[PDB]
Amino acid sequence: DEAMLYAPVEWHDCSEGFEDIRYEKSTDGIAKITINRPQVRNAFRPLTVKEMIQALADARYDDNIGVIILTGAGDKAFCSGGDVHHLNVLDFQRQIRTCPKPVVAMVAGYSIGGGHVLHMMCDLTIAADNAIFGQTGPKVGSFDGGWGASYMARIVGQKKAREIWFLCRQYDAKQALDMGLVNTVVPLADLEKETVRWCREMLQNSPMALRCLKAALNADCDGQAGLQELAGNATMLFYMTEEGQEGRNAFNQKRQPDFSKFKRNP
Amino acid sequence: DEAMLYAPVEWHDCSEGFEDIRYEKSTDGIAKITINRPQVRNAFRPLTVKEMIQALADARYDDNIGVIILTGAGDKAFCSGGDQLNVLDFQRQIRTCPKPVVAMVAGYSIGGGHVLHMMCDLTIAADNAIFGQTGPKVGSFDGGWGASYMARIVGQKKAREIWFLCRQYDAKQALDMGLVNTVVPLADLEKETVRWCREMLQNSPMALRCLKAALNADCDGQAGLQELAGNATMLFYMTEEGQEGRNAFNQKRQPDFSKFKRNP
Amino acid sequence: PDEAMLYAPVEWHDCSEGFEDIRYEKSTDGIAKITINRPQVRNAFRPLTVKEMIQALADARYDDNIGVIILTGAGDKAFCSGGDQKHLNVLDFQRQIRTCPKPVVAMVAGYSIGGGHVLHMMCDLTIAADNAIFGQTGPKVGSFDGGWGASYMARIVGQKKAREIWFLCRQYDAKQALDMGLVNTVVPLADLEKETVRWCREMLQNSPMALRCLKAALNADCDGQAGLQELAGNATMLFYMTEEGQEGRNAFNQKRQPDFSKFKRNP
Amino acid sequence: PDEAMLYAPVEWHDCSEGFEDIRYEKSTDGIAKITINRPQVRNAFRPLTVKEMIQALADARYDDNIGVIILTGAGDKAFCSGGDQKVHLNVLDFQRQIRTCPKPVVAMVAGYSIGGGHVLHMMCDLTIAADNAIFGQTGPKVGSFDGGWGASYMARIVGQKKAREIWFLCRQYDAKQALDMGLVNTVVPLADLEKETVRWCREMLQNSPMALRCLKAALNADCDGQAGLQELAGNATMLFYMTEEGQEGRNAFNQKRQPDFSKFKRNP
Amino acid sequence: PDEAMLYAPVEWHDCSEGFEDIRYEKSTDGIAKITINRPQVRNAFRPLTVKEMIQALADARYDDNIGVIILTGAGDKAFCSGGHLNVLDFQRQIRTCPKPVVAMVAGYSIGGGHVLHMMCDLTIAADNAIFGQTGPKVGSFDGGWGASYMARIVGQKKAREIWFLCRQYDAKQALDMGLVNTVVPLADLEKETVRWCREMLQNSPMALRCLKAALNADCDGQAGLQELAGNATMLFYMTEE
Amino acid sequence: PDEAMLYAPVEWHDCSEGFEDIRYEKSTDGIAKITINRPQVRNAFRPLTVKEMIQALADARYDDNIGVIILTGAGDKAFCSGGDQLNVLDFQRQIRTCPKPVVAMVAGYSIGGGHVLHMMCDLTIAADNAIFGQTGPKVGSFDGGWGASYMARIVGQKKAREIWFLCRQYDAKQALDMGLVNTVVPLADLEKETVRWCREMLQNSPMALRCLKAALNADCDGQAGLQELAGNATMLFYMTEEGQEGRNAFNQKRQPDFSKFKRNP
Ligand SMILES: [Cl-]
Ligand SMILES: [Cl-]
Ligand SMILES: [Cl-]
Ligand SMILES: [Cl-]
Ligand SMILES: [Cl-]
Repeated sequence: DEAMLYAPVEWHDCSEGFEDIRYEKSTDGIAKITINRPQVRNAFRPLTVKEMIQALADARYDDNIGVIILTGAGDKAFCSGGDVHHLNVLDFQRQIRTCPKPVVAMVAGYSIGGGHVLHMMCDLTIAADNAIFGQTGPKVGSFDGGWGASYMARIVGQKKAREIWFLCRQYDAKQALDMGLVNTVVPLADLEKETVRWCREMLQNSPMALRCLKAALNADCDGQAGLQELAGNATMLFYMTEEGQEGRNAFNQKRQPDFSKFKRNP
Repeated sequence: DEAMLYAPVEWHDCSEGFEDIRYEKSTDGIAKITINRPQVRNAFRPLTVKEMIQALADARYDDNIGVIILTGAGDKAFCSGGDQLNVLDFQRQIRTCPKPVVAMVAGYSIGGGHVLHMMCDLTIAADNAIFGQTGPKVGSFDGGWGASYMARIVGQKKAREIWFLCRQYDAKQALDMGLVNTVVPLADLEKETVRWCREMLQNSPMALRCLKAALNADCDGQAGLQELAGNATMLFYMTEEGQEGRNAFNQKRQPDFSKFKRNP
Repeated sequence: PDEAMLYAPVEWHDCSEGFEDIRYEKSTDGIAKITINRPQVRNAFRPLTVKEMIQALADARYDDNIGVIILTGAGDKAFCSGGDQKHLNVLDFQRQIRTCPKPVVAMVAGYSIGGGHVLHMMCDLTIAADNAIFGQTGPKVGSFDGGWGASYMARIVGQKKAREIWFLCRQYDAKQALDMGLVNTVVPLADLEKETVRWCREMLQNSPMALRCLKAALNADCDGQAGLQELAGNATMLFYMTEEGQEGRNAFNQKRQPDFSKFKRNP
Repeated sequence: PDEAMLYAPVEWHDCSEGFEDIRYEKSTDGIAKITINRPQVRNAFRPLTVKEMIQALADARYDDNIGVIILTGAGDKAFCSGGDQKVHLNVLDFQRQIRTCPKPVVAMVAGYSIGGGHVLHMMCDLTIAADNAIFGQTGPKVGSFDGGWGASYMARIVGQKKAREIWFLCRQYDAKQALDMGLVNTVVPLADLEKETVRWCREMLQNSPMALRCLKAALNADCDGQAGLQELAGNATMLFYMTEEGQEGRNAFNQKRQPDFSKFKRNP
Repeated sequence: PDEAMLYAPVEWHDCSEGFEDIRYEKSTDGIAKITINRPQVRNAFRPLTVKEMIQALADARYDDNIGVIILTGAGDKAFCSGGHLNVLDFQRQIRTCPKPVVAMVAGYSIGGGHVLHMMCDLTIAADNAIFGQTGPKVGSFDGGWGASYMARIVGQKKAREIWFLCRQYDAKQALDMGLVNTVVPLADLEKETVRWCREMLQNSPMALRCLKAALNADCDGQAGLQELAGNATMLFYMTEE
Repeated sequence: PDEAMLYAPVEWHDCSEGFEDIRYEKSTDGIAKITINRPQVRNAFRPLTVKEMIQALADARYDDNIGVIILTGAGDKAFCSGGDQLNVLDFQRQIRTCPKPVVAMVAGYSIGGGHVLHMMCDLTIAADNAIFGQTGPKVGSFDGGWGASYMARIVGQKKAREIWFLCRQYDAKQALDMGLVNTVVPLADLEKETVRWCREMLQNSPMALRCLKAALNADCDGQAGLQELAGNATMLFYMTEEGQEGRNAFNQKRQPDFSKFKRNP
């Protein structure tokens, strides 16, 4: 029901100690990480990355948080790229990837360079009608050949991925939507309103199912590292079953686990 | 020529012994498996899956059948999912079937029913078709082909949206994201599906099975290699060099491969 | 588990009714044994043999009292010498062994050759008698198995040995097979079933759910999305056995919207 | 966007000497153009054509003045209509050569790109299509198939549903259909085909050639398993040689001493 | 190089401040050693132990004086006998650490403790080392790197045997199946381990990280590509272009 | 395969014309031998050497009388000690996609780039004096391509990391025990045994061998492997009736008619 989904959002500030970002949590379980350097179009420097890593780790471990929003301060930029070590954004990438909660990129204005890869790493992207996308690597002597390349191809296909990287053009919201680069385009004024609705729709669903599916979708891409995530959830599920608990109920008691009492399914 | 492609279809019933499905065969080589529980929007129960497996196995082994259509009875549902895990076997069976399998979708293709249409090689959708998953809404998920293979169809952003929110999508939305192959008016659903089937029936069945195996091989690792190499082995038996081994068994001697060219 | 239990006698009960080419037996303690029974032709399989093995394996899969399957050949001279020299449904049998959620053990005496060699490789484990002989013959007789027979063989013995085995088609004795990691152990011929049964019993003492998940996980390193289907399929099954997994179905029995808000959102 | 420079006239120099089936030209600003020149048979390739295209592509690859390659067909009616029916599977070698070419390869498509000719445009990094371009496979209609990059890689472009449709039915698709499914990068009026193609080439020419080759290798690496890793790691090895730490090994030869890596930072 | 250098005494400096479950030490010549220090429970890890190992490993990663990490257990009887699920984080961290990590194994490496040694790039085993999984025996499993990556070490037949039966394997059995890199007498365990570390320390650290990433890339799909391309990007920055 | 045939003398014919760095020879019974001929520098390759090996291998590939290729070094002391102190990557691809078995015949040193070359060969026959290992990290270099990943598919991940990270040397027995080479023979019998192995493969179906080589590469090479494997499937298809119906329908004017062919399960 739209009334619930479009209800006002009550944000509580958790930004204490952060210089480059704001970090907020809603009552209903949304964490928002906001890059707060609009003076440089929300470009990240190594400190920014360190803070985002801290905030994301906090959101991950907070049982009241079910969904994370990543965004930039103001209306003009999500993140315009690189401005605690030089390439620690790779760590942040892996952390978004393996976060068992959906991460949503909320994009107004520029999502460019390293900043473009960040939105792609997020599970979903909600774009304002003023959003601008693209890579800049080859123009400025750099490249992201990791998830920035391969994973981009799993989103827009190999022809578009080569075009995006090789020419380093800019793409508006409609172009991004048509190639499947973003999930939806909404008027700028409604950007948070629609993003929050999408978040709430996910919050109504099973968090265990979401994490299993996220791991399964990563598993199509990440080889054994994906298997680690998917199997890791299987192991966790197993512990919540009787057969899984029989080991712990037994083996502590130096006796012996007895699995004979369990069905051997087809 | 359209007159051939849009010619009437002569269906013969082969439904004997089936409770949940109809199974029919056309003269020109199309097998049609129809989920027949419209009273529950064509949801499958385990018996339904067992029968579909039987019908598909039959269609696979019938040398007169070149293409299979999977569909639901009536206009309101293709399949609305599991009834409120042998469907995994049915999935693998659709996957490794050496003949093209076409999902013919009217109304709802939802949940386990949505995965079934995705598993089919092609999907022909009526303008009233509705698509989506429900797993996370009802405490379940398909993290197998229902996730990874979905991503190979619509891309990772859309796949995550479809699974994480569990919304419904109409025919046009499905077409735009590449989830279905075409959208036709409901009244023409079988007419157009049959035309697509006939177009494939005019082509080389060996070529089709090799290509199907090759396309699965981009997804299914060694299991895909088993399919692809399996066809290679079959092709090899149909060649002179491949027959020299068997003929050497007959003539009570050693095979002699020296008489064969060693190509670049 | 104590040797007295592991080496206790075995009581096979016949379930071979209607089978021409195979014997099919089940033990009280949960072992199913499928025995190719054409020792006159060194246990070569013909299409009927494959059809019967498929039936027996499907039966063992669906029997909740069965935890482990043994695949073997009648007599001491051959496990299986390949396809009958006198269509390709053995590929179906391969996929069936692969996706069987219970451990399948190849018990090999004498020849495991050609299609018969691929069969033992497909099995999760191989217990070999000291008289066992292994190898491929494809290139010698105008054929090949480039599926699991090639790729999966490489995942067992490595790419150099896999190329040697296929390209030359030599034979390898039990010790050579053991040294290259092709079989799990070598035992005297007289103790073949005794030791095989012990290995089966050791697995039977363990969690069947853990075994199926691990089997699926190990296949997943090889079988791309087909492996993900197996692994995720177990995850789905596990999920149904949890409270959160049941809430969906209970919201149906009790006629209400599901409420997942009452569940923890773990890290 | 300096359209003045992106739409400046192109100065082509002929390098076709000794070629029977193709034209081969190079521009002053670094574009090589390989043109299949058999328009009487809709630019179908025979084995000689493939051999010549392989030679021309190898030349373009080794020419440091060349940054981008255009692959196209003579005239307006066909890019390439496939293998010559009236006649070597050496087109597979050409495929692998396009794939591993460390420079962007651009398919410039007018009229028919069909069969083997359709796979060729797909192998190219980008495809610029005229509004009259026609696409599709024919394998299953004429007892053949491309189950290699023609299948798997097609799927990485248009998705698995469309890939199966394209192969199983062997229909033809017009430029707009190709664009909508992501099969080509852009559709332009026929009269502007080379003008726009050259603009795209020049935009790439303005960028770092090392970055382009690394990215091309990285994108292939999502598809080509260890063969992809060979390309990607190969560029890493090349980059390493251009660094001080990479040169210390070679210099420890020149000054006759053991290499000393202790003087280098051990980064996180 | 020369054995006198490789077998020279090792000067350890303690960096264990604030740790309850582990010792953490650094040598002058660039080796960091993380020691699980719960020998009473055969060096089993609890969640705190994992948290501390994660901290120590992050520290070693960011210390430019450190070229190689040793992971080991206190005493002679156990490397680690096994076990919220934060050990998965530790696994990824060992995996993506751009410096070689060496498991130095005395006595038991079992269960989760067995997976940890496998995750390390190399394993130096004492003649008394014992290896194996226990998952299926105690209602658990590691179907991630504990399964697939194990297969990439010992082959699919042995990996299935190890997991399905959950037996124990002695040092010689582990060596024969390629599970460990070498077996040395217990009394020489650290001496030989330190030698292996010093041999790596003599080599190019950039080469080592690129190779480690390349070897992971054969296993880890796009995550492996991220590591490998990441190094390429880093190299690119060090060039004129 | 009776030993008298397998151990019969080998009649080599020289085809080295125009080569500076290599010898290239062919036997009557279908073996091509490429020999790196710079024993003064332990058979290290320089770019010219690679160019010549590429030419010789391309020739062997296109010679229908050749079924198997031996790659080796002149003398007894070295197979190849690596790059001379990047076209070798092309030579690697070329060994990889050569539809005929390539056998590394290794005496003495196979080191660095020279160690990767033996690994790329389908099989390796090693003399009891053979020495193996990488040197990259010692001399500021690395091979992170097939030199890494494919090495792991041979000896496993633990041994691969050891070989690369430490850059030690390994003798024949160590190489055999880790599965790095296929067999170790006395130095004096190196060619005798290598030729036997070649002859054993020469007795087998060359189509089967190329399909299997492609299938084994396919476990490693993603879509590039699929290209090889499907390429053979396409070739096989052309040799069948159903495959020829397309071509026969063009050269007879008509539409192809596939209805007359069975639709197998
Ligand atoms: Cl010609
Ligand atoms: Cl604690
Ligand atoms: Cl405490
Ligand atoms: Cl392996
Ligand atoms: Cl791979």
